[PDB]
Amino acid sequence: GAASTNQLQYLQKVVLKDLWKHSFSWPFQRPVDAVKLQLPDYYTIIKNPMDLNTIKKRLENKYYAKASECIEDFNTMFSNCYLYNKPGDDIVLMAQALEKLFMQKLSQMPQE
Ligand SMILES: CCOc1cc(C(=O)N2CCC(N3CCN(C)CC3)CC2)ccc1Nc1ncc2c(n1)N(C1CCCC1)c1ccccc1C(=O)N2C
Ligand SMILES: CCOc1cc(C(=O)N2CCC(N3CCN(C)CC3)CC2)ccc1Nc1ncc2c(n1)N(C1CCCC1)c1ccccc1C(=O)N2C
Repeated sequence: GAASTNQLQYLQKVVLKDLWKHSFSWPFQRPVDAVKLQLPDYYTIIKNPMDLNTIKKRLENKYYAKASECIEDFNTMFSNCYLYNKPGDDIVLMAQALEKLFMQKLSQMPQE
């Protein structure tokens, strides 16, 4: 699928890179460390943990056949943050800014 491969390349080379270099992205660059953060319930409440490194590795290993599968993982990462945390939390403020950037860059993904 040439079109799907081109869209996945855009997600890897543009969207992922733009989120990664954003100054708020660091908490999302590795899976949540429930021990370090003292969150003994995180991996019970969050049923599909997700982070930018997991997405990066999936792109690198050709894990996705379609762009929608990769977009789903970005959406899960943000959704998880909002499910576990509370309005007004530092991480929720960071996530909202990152998600705005995500939507902007995603809207420029080639459509055909
Ligand atoms: C592997 C390292 O990991 C962490 C380290 C540190 C840390 O002290 N360093 C790191 C940043 C350093 N600077 C800051 C930027 N500077 C411009 C350059 C260098 C200085 C000190 C803090 C949190 C970490 N890890 C985490 N990973 C997921 C989450 C997460 N923290 N946050 C916090 C991130 C900050 C707001 C809250 C959560 C906390 C509680 C519950 C959930 C979540 C949550 O949802 N996420 C996604
Ligand atoms: C912030 C802007 O907002 C969007 C706008 C437009 C748009 O109108 N055009 C038409 C005009 C195009 N220009 C404008 C400048 N110029 C002068 C030349 C013409 C730009 C694109 C499309 C998607 C948007 N924003 C979005 N935000 C989250 C999602 C999202 N689209 N997609 C789509 C983006 C990639 C494929 C699907 C979703 C769609 C349905 C269900 C879920 C999701 C989903 O998961 N996400 C995360």
